[PDB]
Amino acid sequence: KSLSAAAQACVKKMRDAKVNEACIRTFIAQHVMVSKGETGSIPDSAIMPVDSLDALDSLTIECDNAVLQSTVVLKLNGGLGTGMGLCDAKTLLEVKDGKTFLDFTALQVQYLRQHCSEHLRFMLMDSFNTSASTKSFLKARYPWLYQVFDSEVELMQNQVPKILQDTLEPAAWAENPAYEWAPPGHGDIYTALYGSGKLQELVEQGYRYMFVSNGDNLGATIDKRVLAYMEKEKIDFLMEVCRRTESDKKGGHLARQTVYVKGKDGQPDAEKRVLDLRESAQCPKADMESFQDINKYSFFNTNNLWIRLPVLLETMQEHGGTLPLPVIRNEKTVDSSNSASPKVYQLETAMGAAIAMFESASAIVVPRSRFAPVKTCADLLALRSDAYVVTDDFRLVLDDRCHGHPPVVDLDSAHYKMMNGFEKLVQHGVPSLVECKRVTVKGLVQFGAGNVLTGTVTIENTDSASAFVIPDGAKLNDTTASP
Ligand SMILES: O=c1ccn([C@@H]2O[C@H](COP(=O)(O)OP(=O)(O)O[C@H]3O[C@H](CO)[C@@H](O)[C@H](O)[C@H]3O)[C@@H](O)[C@H]2O)c(=O)[nH]1
Repeated sequence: KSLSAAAQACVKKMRDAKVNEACIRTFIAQHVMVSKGETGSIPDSAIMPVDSLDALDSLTIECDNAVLQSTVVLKLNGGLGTGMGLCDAKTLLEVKDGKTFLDFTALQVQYLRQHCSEHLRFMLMDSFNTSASTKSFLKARYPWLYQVFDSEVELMQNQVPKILQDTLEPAAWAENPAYEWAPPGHGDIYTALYGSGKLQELVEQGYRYMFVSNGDNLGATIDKRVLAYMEKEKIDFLMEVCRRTESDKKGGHLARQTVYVKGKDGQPDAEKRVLDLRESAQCPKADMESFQDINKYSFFNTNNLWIRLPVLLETMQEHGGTLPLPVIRNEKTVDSSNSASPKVYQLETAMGAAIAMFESASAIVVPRSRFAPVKTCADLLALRSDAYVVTDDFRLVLDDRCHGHPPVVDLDSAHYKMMNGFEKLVQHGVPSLVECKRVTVKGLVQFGAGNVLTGTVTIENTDSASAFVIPDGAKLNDTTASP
């Protein structure tokens, strides 16, 4: 079929590698779009703010046991935390008390089975980058998961060809041909579910809902109220959003994309509010100050998502066996560390974007207990610290003393972006942050043993040659400390 010579080269390459067809049909529609100049840009001009949503904390109704039992849980596990200097799955980092993201995830599942739903179904979406390590970490530590890993747990995401910028042909990189390929973002979950046959298998088995969340978000868990809300309101797709803080910078905001709908009368013309997501990579830099404005776009996507599985299966079947999420065209070199390697486009989607694919879509505001993201080492420090606690059901959430506000941790990006620098900052121990509204570390620093930070603290070293090492036991309150 289609159509340009570049596109055909992509189809051939993909088929030769036995990539499944649903992934092929999806990639190619994106390629067609990109070849017409689509970048995935969503300018401010194209959207508006959303201002009223229901709040989860206002809801009280719980779903029945059959509804809960129809619910599958899936965790995202396919990216690497490269910004924090990681070359393997982020879920493998230790978060609290000598346990990793993966450990807590498994414990949350174990707890649900014991207490809540005996046969609860759990899935991990792995990529080629993360699959072997996840599988090995599991074999050792959660054998009940490892049995059934290949068979039931893992959803393997697609690989799609990186395409050359100049031609839109598939990239050649003879030094490492695997670098000619990448997982096409978390938006790929739908394609992978469908293409694998797993989606149909789940519907056949009688599962009706899927709850999906980021691997780095240990807050996120099944909530019976959400399920009940969905049933009562007949929602096919639901996005959990948090009221946006200062700290929410790596992510997406909820938006409204403007339409008036025809009720078998042309007279009027009330218009449905069609919700959408704008990712950071979708915002033209010119409009970036707007994107950053936490008043204007005050609802931030958690990536806690609810999907009514039959509706999804059907939507896809009828859209040619695909879900037509807006492509995001990233620019990279084929090898990330070689700046001179061929320039590419990497085509990706975001799973949140599916809010636009359903007539019955919405969003609900949720508390921070459901959202403890780790995108940065500063996030990691807070989570590691006493600000965060482990619940009976193995979630990590803020200590009650915090009152739902995470401590604002601002760490000098020069020194604490990479995992190594961060480990250095805390070589002598993680400070108490539970009482700290904001901590700012500027320049090169180390915490001492047993430090306690309260109120608003700035630790500043402008010397930059020697580490300001905080003395053991120091209590810092509403102060600037300096050498
Ligand atoms: O190809 C991919 C890319 C990512 N991931 C995983 O998806 C999760 C989220 O990815 P990450 O890079 O951490 O977050 P973003 O894609 O920037 O942002 C997501 O998470 C934010 C909340 O933390 C939301 O605001 C954004 O809208 C949502 O897209 C993590 O578990 C990743 O490992 C995959 O499985 N496959």
